[PDB]
Amino acid sequence: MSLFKIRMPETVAEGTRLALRAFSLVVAVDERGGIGDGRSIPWNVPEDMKFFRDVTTKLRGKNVKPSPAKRNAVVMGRKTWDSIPPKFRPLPGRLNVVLSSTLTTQHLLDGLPDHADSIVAVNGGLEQALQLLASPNYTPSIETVYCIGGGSVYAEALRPPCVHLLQAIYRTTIRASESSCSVFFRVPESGTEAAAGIEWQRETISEELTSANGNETKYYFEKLIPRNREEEQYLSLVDRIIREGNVKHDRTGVGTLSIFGAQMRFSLRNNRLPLLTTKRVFWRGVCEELLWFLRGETYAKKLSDKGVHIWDDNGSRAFLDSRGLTEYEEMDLGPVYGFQWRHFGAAYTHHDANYDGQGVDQIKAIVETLKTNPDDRRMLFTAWNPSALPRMALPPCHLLAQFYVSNGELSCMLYQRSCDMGLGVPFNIASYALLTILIAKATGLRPGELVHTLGDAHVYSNHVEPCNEQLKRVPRAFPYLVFRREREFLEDYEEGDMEVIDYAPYPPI
Amino acid sequence: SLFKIRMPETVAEGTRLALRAFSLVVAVDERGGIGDGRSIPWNVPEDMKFFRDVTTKLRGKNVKPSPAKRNAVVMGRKTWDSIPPKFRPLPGRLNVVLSSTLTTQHLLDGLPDEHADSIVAVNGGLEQALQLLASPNYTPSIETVYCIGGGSVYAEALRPPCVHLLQAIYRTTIRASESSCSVFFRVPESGTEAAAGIEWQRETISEELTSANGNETKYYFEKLIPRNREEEQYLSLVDRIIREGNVKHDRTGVGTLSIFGAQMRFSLRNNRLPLLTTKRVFWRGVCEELLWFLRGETYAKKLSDKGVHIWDDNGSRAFLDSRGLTEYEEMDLGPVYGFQWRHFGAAYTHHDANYDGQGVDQIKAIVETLKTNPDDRRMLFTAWNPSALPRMALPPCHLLAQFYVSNGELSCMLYQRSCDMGLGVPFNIASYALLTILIAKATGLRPGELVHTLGDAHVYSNHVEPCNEQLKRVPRAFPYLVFRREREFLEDYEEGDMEVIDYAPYPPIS
Ligand SMILES: NC(=O)c1ccc[n+]([C@@H]2O[C@H](COP(=O)([O-])OP(=O)(O)OC[C@H]3O[C@@H](n4cnc5c(N)ncnc54)[C@H](OP(=O)(O)O)[C@@H]3O)[C@@H](O)[C@H]2O)c1
Ligand SMILES: NC(=O)c1ccc[n+]([C@@H]2O[C@H](COP(=O)([O-])OP(=O)(O)OC[C@H]3O[C@@H](n4cnc5c(N)ncnc54)[C@H](OP(=O)(O)O)[C@@H]3O)[C@@H](O)[C@H]2O)c1
Ligand SMILES: COc1cc(NCc2ccc3[nH+]c(N)nc(N)c3c2C)cc(OC)c1OC
Ligand SMILES: COc1cc(NCc2ccc3[nH+]c(N)nc(N)c3c2C)cc(OC)c1OC
Repeated sequence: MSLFKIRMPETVAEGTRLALRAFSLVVAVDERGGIGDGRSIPWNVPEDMKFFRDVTTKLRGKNVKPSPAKRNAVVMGRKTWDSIPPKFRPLPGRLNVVLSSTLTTQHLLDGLPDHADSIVAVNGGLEQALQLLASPNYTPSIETVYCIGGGSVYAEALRPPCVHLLQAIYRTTIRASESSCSVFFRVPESGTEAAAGIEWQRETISEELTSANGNETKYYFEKLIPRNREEEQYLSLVDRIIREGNVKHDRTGVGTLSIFGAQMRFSLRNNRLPLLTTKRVFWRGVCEELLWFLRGETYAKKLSDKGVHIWDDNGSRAFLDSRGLTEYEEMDLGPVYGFQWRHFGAAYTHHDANYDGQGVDQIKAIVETLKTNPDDRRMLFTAWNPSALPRMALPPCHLLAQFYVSNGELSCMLYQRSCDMGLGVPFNIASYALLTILIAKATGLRPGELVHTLGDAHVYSNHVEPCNEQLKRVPRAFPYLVFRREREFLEDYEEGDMEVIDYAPYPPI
Repeated sequence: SLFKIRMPETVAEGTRLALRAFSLVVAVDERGGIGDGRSIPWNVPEDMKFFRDVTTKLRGKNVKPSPAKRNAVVMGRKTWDSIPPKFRPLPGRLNVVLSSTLTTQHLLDGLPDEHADSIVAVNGGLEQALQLLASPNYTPSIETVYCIGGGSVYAEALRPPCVHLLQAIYRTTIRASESSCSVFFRVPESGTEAAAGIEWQRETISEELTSANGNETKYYFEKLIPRNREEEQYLSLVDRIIREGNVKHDRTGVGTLSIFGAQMRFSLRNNRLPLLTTKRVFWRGVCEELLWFLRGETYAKKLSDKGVHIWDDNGSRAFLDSRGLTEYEEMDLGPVYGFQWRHFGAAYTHHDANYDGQGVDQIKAIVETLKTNPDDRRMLFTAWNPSALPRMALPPCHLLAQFYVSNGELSCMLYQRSCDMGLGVPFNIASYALLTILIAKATGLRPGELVHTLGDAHVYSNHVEPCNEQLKRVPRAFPYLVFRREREFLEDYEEGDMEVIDYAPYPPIS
């Protein structure tokens, strides 16, 4: 069963090679927005120093010791490096990236010593640095990148192409003011040319604190984030369902609030992955299940074994019996999803039987069509097989997708009949994002947009309370998907082959 | 007979007698006053002329008004009384008078001595008059209906249920201020409460004119229409495609501007039929094809013999041969659309073969579920069959529909993979409007909403210039579907059974 597989083309890698790495930015400014005199930092505020060290050293997981394996990186201009006393450099617990056209890596090591490799020089600007940090050697070993700046470096961060990779701004405002500030830092206001389409929202602001520096200086911290309209689509819909939805009751008898017919878009460009930030999504499961679908797999134990239990309840003897499927071996789910994708209309017996070259192979057909006739409007697959329906543990929710090509980009539309806004929808968004990414790789195209179409969009009545809390969260920027390695056939791709980078969801509640 | 779907015994709880679409004609002062209770306070002959002309004239070239094809004017009794006996009835128009006292045989009399049968008394308000003018008796003869008023009639015209049938308002403003006016008329402004969710817009306004009554009385005309948000929604999509769409090319190699993924909604409530007004839709064709779909038919000759030729190219000996279908006889389209709806997955041989009981009857199941468990989330039928595809003349374009129930109303969603905005789309909107209306009747629910999902929504390159001219047009209101008779079985509906009322679309784009 090898000639029934999808062969990936020679241009599989350049499809999804990460051009630039996503970064955050950390800065201190006065009320006039000035950042320094061009070689030194004017003010002395120890509480800003503590914040700076903390935001740039600490890692996502709790109590995780920074190490070559997993650490943060700080990127700085040469003059900023010079402003730090040689005794305190390199900054401990972080990878020091220094921008200079006159100083090499080894050259920086001269200066003060006297460890491992905590210093790298880059001949170029911030783009070149983010480019280097995009390579396997730094992705995903380096968890978060911070631009600790220098005027010209901040200047480069705040304009294309870099500004579109800027995920957060951690700004300290010092309430002093003087002539001595020559270099400046200003965040572009919403809807201006300098903003290049981005709309900076305020995530948090601290109360005004006083600095114990002898000068009684006031200061405060702000975290700014780039407005995530895509996730707001989703949040809006949830809010509309609670406010205006109809009370319905699904098969069990559980209450639900329901709206009918809706549509959402998500950009897949430049490695961008629409994993929701207001509530963490179980990505590993998303990844494992799609690959399981793609393979035409119908044995749930293959997911259960890899620690993915989303199909556990639907695969039990108890449930299968209650669907009259009394002859299915436990975890055998019948001709569901993947089977219809790769073997449409094929007669089903048991999971472990051979189904090679049986039924219609819709995925393969689409892959072949995209490569030859990209303008084709029949490029779509479905899992809604009325004949097979009774033989399935469960009817498909996401039952149809159509692909579309424009300017060498692959868009895909998914139609979902029943969409649980709490769990299904976030999961399925990621799922079809991955599919579209993979299919694009398989056809030598770039990812485009994912369009989601919803039928009965519902929120569960007891979920209303949790959901209302989540509505008061401002969506954060989406993470990115990169591939550790490629594989010769499509069906050979494993979860470990790909990595989700810069995923910073909110905590549970 | 046997494998067909039996219609319910009754009309769905809440359904309504068909109401006619009307325009309102009025003369007001700047304070909004229309009269003193029993007469008009001012003398402005130029308004009399405008009133005669707007209510008398028909749509054609020089079509003399006759009992065969004419307009109607609905008025209150007091208004009738105010018109001096020697001018009743108003020539070239059906005169509909509202009165609980006076009958047809009462008003006539009334007049000098010698007689017109262009009069009918109605014992009820404007609603009853609009009901009456929707009768099989009146819908041939009566082309446009005018509300020429009386304060009480205008009031009724401006509130639900009547206000929703108001296609236009022809207001004459007389620039006198008169204290004695005790009866008033205000057109409610967009966004306000009295507007009741209607957005009134000025279509035209005359320059200020002076009357020749020898008082230099200033006056002006304006036409006010309700905004058709839903056709605006379609047009904006068309306009967005032209402005932002990508250049693409169909199978033949013809140019298109296209966009991917869009969604439109249309209301079907009380059998409102979203037939687009800015370019005439071929309704008869839409109707015949749908009933053809519902019956599970696959023989296009059944369609082309009813003078409906949409499937002609796709049915020819030459075309079937090119799709590899050397076995099908001319016009045998294979297991397409209707076949999949009523026999999903059945082996196909020929159009004339018996298919009873074979495959899956998706419609019959959907109908059944709606009747018993309407919160169900599996009430959808697909024509997209990957097994059957290569045996079809054409793969389905509109390929999936989901049903939904809420507040005793049946809504429906349509997925369409390829969307031509000029011809295919407005046609399909009407197809699924009708379907949802029929399925509602079949399951005893009243019609709800049609949601339309578009895949590859496109406009043809050559069709760009004509579209831009259409885009400049202001949308008129949507017509209504009236079933003039009923059937025992859903499959038994002929096109003749249903009448579309008040569909007045624009002439062909020049
Ligand atoms: N307020 C704050 O928290 C904050 C933070 C950081 C820094 N600062 C202040 O900002 C001031 C320094 O600002 P600045 O803009 O003058 O200096 P800078 O950004 O720190 O350094 C600029 C240097 O970086 C290198 N560089 C920049 N772009 C390059 C490119 N495209 N290709 C190759 N090399 C490139 C060049 O070094 P080579 O000449 O060696 O090639 C250039 O001279 C200092 O006063 C510092 O204290 C303030
Ligand atoms: N400026 C203009 O464009 C314009 C146009 C027309 C009229 N007007 C003026 O408006 C004034 C009259 O206004 P109005 O409201 O008092 O009179 P109206 O609307 O013309 O007539 C009211 C009468 O119509 C009948 N009617 C109305 N609703 C009915 C219902 N629901 N069921 C049964 N019968 C119904 C009743 O007659 P019965 O008592 O017999 O039952 C009622 O008394 C006059 O001054 C007239 O000149 C102005
Ligand atoms: C704490 O260690 C030190 C760090 C620095 N770096 C400059 C400096 C200071 C505050 C800062 N604060 C923020 N928010 N962001 C920065 N990018 C930042 C930088 C870049 C300079 C020092 O010498 C004055 C020093 O030793 C005290
Ligand atoms: C049609 O001829 C006549 C009509 C009327 N009816 C009142 C009247 C007057 C102006 C009007 N003007 C407009 N814009 N619309 C009307 N609805 C209207 C009506 C309803 C009264 C008449 O006697 C003075 C008369 O004979 C000249």
